[PDB]
Amino acid sequence: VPFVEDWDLVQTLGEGEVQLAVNRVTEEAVAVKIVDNIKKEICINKMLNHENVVKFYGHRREGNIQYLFLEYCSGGELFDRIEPDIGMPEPDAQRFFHQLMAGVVYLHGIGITHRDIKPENLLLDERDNLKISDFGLATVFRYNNRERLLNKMCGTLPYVAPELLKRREFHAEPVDVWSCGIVLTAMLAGELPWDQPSDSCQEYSDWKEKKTYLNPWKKIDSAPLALLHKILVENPSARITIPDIKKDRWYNKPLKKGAKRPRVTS
Ligand SMILES: COC(=O)Cc1ccc2c(c1)NC(=O)c1ccc(-c3cncn3C)cc1N2
Repeated sequence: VPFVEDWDLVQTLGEGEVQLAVNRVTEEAVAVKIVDNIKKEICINKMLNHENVVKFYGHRREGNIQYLFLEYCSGGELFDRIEPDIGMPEPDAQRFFHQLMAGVVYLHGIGITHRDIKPENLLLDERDNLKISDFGLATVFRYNNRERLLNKMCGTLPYVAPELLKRREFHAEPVDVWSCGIVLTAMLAGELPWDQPSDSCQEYSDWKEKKTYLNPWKKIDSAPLALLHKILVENPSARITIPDIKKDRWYNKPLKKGAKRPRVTS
């Protein structure tokens, strides 16, 4: 069928750059990442197949410029669903957190750590389904069933686990669990608890001193706050694992009604 391989770039999604591409014949919308770390991003993306992970369709190398064809998420970033200093309704945050856990369980199960979980990297499709995005900082932490301890410092300071700043080596999975707890905090309070998780940071000191009468903790209900108390644990070996997050009382609390299906009366 002619012209089916032709895509028109209609708008910038990010600044290399990301463009929204529309098929000339079928009008299918895809996201194209234009990159002038890249070899590893394509390699990790070729391993991914999950409903809460941005799908990789393929790539083209036109000289030195790499084109990555990715699943288009029309709802944009989770970041823009968070009202500053307020957050979002607790049932919405719970549903987003469930979808985030399913995606992170999937990645860890195939031995991949994202290493930069934050709301800017959590995209929403047309039905508000969360998708983990950008594998440019991602790495393999388990290969041939042998875990590899990490030592590279990466991510975003408000979302990084304290062991990345204090220890030479650290396990990959508790790092991702910690950043999911900062995401949960941001969704429930609409603010980040500290600039970085260090003893020099007063906000982080207050948290370890259990001063939950201060912001952002004062805005959060006791049931999700008890979960955050188990995630935002300084010692990564004492920190709650995802199988145990799935048994938490708030995680399993019925809060949200399903999609508003059309209905008539009489
Ligand atoms: C509220 O805004 C909207 O409704 C439009 C909008 C804005 C930003 C993004 C997207 C859609 N959707 C993507 O699929 C998308 C795809 C890729 C990227 C991206 C950004 N940095 C790396 N990557 C892979 C960003 C995206 N975000």
